[PDB]
Amino acid sequence: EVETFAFQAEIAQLMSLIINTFYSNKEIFLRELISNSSDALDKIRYESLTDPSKLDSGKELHINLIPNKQDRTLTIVDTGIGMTKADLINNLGTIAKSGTKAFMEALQAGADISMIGQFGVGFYSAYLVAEKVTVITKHNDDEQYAWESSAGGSFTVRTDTGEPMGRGTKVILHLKEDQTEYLEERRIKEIVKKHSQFIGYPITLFVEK
Ligand SMILES: NC(=O)c1ccc2c(c1)CCCO2
Repeated sequence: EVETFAFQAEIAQLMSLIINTFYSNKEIFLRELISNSSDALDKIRYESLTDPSKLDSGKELHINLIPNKQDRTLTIVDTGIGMTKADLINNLGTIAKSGTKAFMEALQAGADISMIGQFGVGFYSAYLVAEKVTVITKHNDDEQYAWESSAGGSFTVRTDTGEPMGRGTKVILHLKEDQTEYLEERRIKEIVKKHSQFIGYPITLFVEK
């Protein structure tokens, strides 16, 4: 059973801007997703200090980067706090509305797209390089869900029947045809070293084949 939702108009406008604006420095998408993963890992780690059972779904706190040239996907996996169905449908878009407005005014005042993370909407930088984004997520308090959007104003949510994750978030970037450089090991290593060198969780870059 697949549910289809409309983005809020302001979020649809942000995604169109990200997709349509000429902006060569696309590699910052990875910094934003890794930073999002680090934030999610901070949250479950802090919650586990007063409720150790919150780690019954997985003790390991890490980030995995998985390229797949056959599928042309780059997957960012973390074992963070995960995301509820209400997060996917309502809560994140509510917070994103005010950050999008602030980001919009900042851009007209001279800011650039690489500053997107300062406004809490860095996730949408994924559409700098991805024609479609699939998000698999599991929060301790909810079921495992699959969120998906190719932009165009709508997204879907379904219960995920795939491999159980235990806890966390998997962001699957279906890359645009001219953005396959982000499947190369040397390119990903360069970006992580440049932008994410002090993340306080192990980042493992998987090797292809
Ligand atoms: N607004 C945000 O910062 C955000 C983050 C993650 C995320 C979404 C939105 C949409 C659902 C899938 O995952």
